[PDB]
Amino acid sequence: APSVYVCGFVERPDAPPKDACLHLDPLTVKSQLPLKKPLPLTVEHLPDAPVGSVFGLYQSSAGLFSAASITSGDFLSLLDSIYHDCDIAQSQRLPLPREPKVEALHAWLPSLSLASLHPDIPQTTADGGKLSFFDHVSICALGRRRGTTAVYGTDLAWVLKHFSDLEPSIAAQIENDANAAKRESGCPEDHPLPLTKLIAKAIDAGFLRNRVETLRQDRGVANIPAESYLKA
Amino acid sequence: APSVYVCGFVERPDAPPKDACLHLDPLTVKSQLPLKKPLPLTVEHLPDAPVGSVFGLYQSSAGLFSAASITSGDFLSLLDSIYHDCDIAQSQRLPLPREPKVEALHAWLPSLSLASLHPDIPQTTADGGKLSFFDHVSICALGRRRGTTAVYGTDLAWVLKHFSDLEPSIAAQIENDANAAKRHPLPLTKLIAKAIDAGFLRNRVETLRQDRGVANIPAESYLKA
Amino acid sequence: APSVYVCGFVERPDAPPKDACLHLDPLTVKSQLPLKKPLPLTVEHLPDAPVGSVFGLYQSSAGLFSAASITSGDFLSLLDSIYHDCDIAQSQRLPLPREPKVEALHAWLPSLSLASLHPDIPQTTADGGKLSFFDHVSICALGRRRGTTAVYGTDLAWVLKHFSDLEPSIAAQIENDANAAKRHPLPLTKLIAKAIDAGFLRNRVETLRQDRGVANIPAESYLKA
Amino acid sequence: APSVYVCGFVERPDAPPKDACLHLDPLTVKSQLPLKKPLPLTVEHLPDAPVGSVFGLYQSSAGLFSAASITSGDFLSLLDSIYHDCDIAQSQRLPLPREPKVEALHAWLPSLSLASLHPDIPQTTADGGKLSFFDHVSICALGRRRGTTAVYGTDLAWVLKHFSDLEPSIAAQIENDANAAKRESGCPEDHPLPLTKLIAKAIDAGFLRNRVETLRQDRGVANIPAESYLKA
Repeated sequence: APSVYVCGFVERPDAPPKDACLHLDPLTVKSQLPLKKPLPLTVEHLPDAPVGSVFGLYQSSAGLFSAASITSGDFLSLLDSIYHDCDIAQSQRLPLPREPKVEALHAWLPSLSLASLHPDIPQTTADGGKLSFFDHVSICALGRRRGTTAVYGTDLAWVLKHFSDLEPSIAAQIENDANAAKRESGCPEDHPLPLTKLIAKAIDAGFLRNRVETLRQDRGVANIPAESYLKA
Repeated sequence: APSVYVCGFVERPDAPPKDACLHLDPLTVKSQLPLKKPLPLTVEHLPDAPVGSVFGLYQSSAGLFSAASITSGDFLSLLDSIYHDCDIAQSQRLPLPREPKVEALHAWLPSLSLASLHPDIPQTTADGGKLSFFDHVSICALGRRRGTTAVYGTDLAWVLKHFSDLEPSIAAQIENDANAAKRHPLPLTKLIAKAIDAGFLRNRVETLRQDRGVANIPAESYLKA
Repeated sequence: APSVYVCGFVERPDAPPKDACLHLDPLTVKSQLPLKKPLPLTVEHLPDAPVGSVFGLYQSSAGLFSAASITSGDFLSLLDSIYHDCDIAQSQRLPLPREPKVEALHAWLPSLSLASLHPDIPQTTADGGKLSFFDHVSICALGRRRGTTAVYGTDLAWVLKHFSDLEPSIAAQIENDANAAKRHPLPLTKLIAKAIDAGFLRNRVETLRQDRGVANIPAESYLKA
Repeated sequence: APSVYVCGFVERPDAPPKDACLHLDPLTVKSQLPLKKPLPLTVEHLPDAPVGSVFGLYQSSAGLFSAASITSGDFLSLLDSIYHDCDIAQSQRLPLPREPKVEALHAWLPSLSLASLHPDIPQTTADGGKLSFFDHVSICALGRRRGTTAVYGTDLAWVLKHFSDLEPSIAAQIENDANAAKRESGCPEDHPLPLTKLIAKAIDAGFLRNRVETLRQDRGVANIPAESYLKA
């Protein structure tokens, strides 16, 4: 029962996209405030591809930060299989110990994507701020917002070190929401895993012009160390 | 359930290699000659991913041409599944009549790859040529050779038209080897990994573009690039 | 007319390569496994110079061992001719009972060479190993691998003794595959050319010496070096 | 009916071997004087391997020089076959036009060897000089006397240029003994060619320690140009 940790910024201001839809109203953000209830961690925005859970989102002079964990046994073993059948997972940008499941995560699903729904149609303004509801964070081939590139690890301590622009105050407390959430029960065999839906999602990621060069800028924007397990 | 045809040039002299091992020797070419028995059609070179069979290879003033057919029911239904879940497959570059299985093939495994078995040490420069054994052609993300951009379809007539520079003489006869010939689940995990690798290639889409231009296939085709 | 046995190590871990392609992968090793059908025994790798057949290959704490047999009458009489015209064959390094055909083999084609067919592009690192197909073993002037110095003889019992470090378990069983198995002119011009090439090698004799020392064969053997 | 030319020194004083047998008494030499009758040109001292004829031997401040020609049609075509089946013949030390038959000669039979018989037993002294009879010159893998390395060509003009230590007086006249001998009739199918005997002779040439390094010194000793068709 060993689990991975997914961390990174789902949205950064110093990495603002030209699209205004992506813009998140900091008002709705601080409205959803802390840990009401965790958020579903899915693979490529697939509701049938839940692999873990987001146990907190936080703000920084850098941007919104998301901390989650992958607890899907059948998915954790998939990254295992996938690893020795993927030259891209195996080879490393920079020499580092052989880390199966995580090196696969970095080749398969590099970025983070925060999706929100909107009661849309009835429109709102939480006495200052337009309504939206955080429903899930997904691991993807490339998030829409820049600097969304993640980091995978066995311990937040090490996983959070990569983000030097992360106010120690957040990191200090975030290390606790992890132990706190560790009370979660057990939910194996929840949806095998849409291998077919996942392959399709992997196919879409074959037609991304300048993706590796964009994942480069993302690790730099997140100011993550150039000696990371990332592939770009 | 019917079968799909894969056609295209595995090697085009008009679109050369930058290195030496990716060169073909007319020696081995006229050596392998027409058909011996069918040739295994695999996916990303996976011996356990056989989806059809190559029923002939031919020469042209333009290059080497490969004609194959996909008959694996389990794979034919996979391009089915895959299609309503693949935005790149669903969306067309130009307006053309929707084509599930085919649209998927072009986004998933667009190119062709000709693999040959070679000796450890120079074994038989049969002073008629260098030695190599053609063992299979695979459908992949992007061939290492150029003009490799393949064409998928239901009927060869239409499938073979996409090739201008191809001589009618071969196409006319090739349409017969098909009727003549008419006489491993699929390690999805291994296939995904192969698809992951494709996610880390530089200029793939832009390279697939130059390929359909070099292989002389119209813009009005089902090439996702 | 009888047949001659060729034995020796085609590869010895205790006597390593200076390069990468001359490495063997235990993967392909346990893949090819015992026998499938006999293996063609050729001369200097000439497909048109088949003189016998390899009836088994085995592993040892010391390396890979090859057991073959020569049965070509036209070649058996050639070592006959060749002997009374080859001063190097006639003259022995140490006093031993005259042996025409054999003395010739040791001066003409002393070493063993294991050739394998490899894919054009990485084809099947069967995640159990790298892919290679053993197509034949050839007798040559001086193998590219070390400890390759082979041993020729009339009876395996004696032929297999020359190998100290070889386990009795394999030799005992190998003597049976021989009885079990017991159930192209010869392009002299191409052979001469091959012999000419051997005339232009640096340290051949001195290299063949280190080979019999590394393959653990006695000084009291029929090795011309 | 195109023929090759074999030239070089069969014996040089500046390249004297330690063996005294090899020593040729200059007295018997000038005794055999010029062109009595040509000498048989054989392959590896094989009486059954006649491939041409020696049409003159000459002396120099350098040493005894031998000029011969290969007229064996069935042997001339053998060097042809042999050529494209011999990587050593094909490859060149230094880039030069593709010359089949001759490039094969240089890889197969580099040196020259002058053999003489001796009435031996009755002993003689041609009023100054011990009796010996020149019976043939053979082309071999390596002659016993140093600097015996030959040169093959279609015209003596070019073939003789290689030996700058060759008194023009000799060369000038030697170019004539060639036209003179060109009266010789025709003797095809004289002895197929002991392919078996030739292979054996080729096998012996596999156990020559430091042969390529000795063929080097020979081209230097003969002061032949380093841009020659020779292989060493």
